[PDB]
Amino acid sequence: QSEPELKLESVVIVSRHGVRAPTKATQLMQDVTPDAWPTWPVKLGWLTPRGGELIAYLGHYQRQRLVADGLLAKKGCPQSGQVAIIADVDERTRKTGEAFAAGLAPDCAITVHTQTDTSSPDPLFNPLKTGVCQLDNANVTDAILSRAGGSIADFTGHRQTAFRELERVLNFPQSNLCLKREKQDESCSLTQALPSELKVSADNVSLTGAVSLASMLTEIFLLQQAQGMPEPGWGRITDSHQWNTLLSLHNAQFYLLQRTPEVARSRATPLLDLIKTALTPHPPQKQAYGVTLPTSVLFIAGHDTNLANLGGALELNWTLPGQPDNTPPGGELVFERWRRLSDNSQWIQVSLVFQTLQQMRDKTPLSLNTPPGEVKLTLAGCEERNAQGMCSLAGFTQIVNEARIPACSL
Ligand SMILES: [Hg+2]
Ligand SMILES: [Hg+2]
Ligand SMILES: [Hg+2]
Ligand SMILES: [Hg+2]
Ligand SMILES: [Hg+2]
Repeated sequence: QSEPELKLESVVIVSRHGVRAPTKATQLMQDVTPDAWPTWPVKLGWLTPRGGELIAYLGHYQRQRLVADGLLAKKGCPQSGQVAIIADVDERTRKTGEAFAAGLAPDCAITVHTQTDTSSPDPLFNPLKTGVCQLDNANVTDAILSRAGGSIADFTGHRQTAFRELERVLNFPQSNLCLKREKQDESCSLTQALPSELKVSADNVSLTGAVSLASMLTEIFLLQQAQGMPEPGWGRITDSHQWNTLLSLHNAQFYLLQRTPEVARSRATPLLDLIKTALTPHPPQKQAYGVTLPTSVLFIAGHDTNLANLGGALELNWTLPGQPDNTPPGGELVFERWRRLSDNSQWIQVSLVFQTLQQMRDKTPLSLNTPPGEVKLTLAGCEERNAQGMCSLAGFTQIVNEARIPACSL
């Protein structure tokens, strides 16, 4: 046989919460569709049992995968301080932490660590909102518009095919918003009825109108699907190409508001710092959250905004075959440090682990034989690499230090 030349030494998983009920149910939503939105089992913005199971599946799998890689024992509960789990203060992220622990080491008491004050935002998951740092308005306004080809109108103008597909699913033409149209001289259109304006403040960036509404509407259609509801979008979404076209509006909003470096770098700094420290070898010690780092496996329950920010900041671009959502619920940005046995040099690998939309629809159990999707990522800013295509620890450390915004560190 041929022995392993690389040995997995540390794992850091930044995961998006699991499938949850549509965070909202506004009046605008019922005005763009004559149909009735299907009710969910849990409260809005809360993780659903199905969501928790799906996450637990990923956990079962990572346990198997890490065992095969020898970082985790095949049996029993991992050693005290071998696996750490951190979660944003939200209900949905906290439960994603539990769901993942339960699947990684069932019956084992792995606590999920969060900010002590759960009624207040955790700066780790967004240093802007809690005033840790601010965005430079003018620079951010030009960066975002620049990414939009100069104007939001042109941006949307290039995605009308998708907007029309959405309108088709909503039967928007016979909607209240369209029917009570004050300018029924022109044809009905989401982008026209709801003009999208770019709003930039010190702690926040938003895109009103159809851009943000479609992002939310299309995602919900995805959530219904992943939740196994009878007929997502009222049985009007019948093929893969329609799923991709719809969710593209969702990815578009994030490409602009969450991946733009001028937003991503500041919003991703706290996590970059944590990830780097966790991936770098040094003397273990109770640190932020009462956790001990380094260790072996660190799992962080966050949001789609976080993975998108990290992608933007680290210049990591990906498309997930079989999954129309760029950063889907359960999706995991995985960082791994491998040590080359030859000279004991340190290396790091980044990938995106996700469940295809179908794997969520049929709630298919994962394991080495039936794995979730996976896309090995390349750091576009990394020069020093190994035969495996990974970035050196020094390269990655450099990429992190140059991308982070000192002013936004915790
Ligand atoms: Hg804790
Ligand atoms: Hg540490
Ligand atoms: Hg660590
Ligand atoms: Hg770790
Ligand atoms: Hg999403």
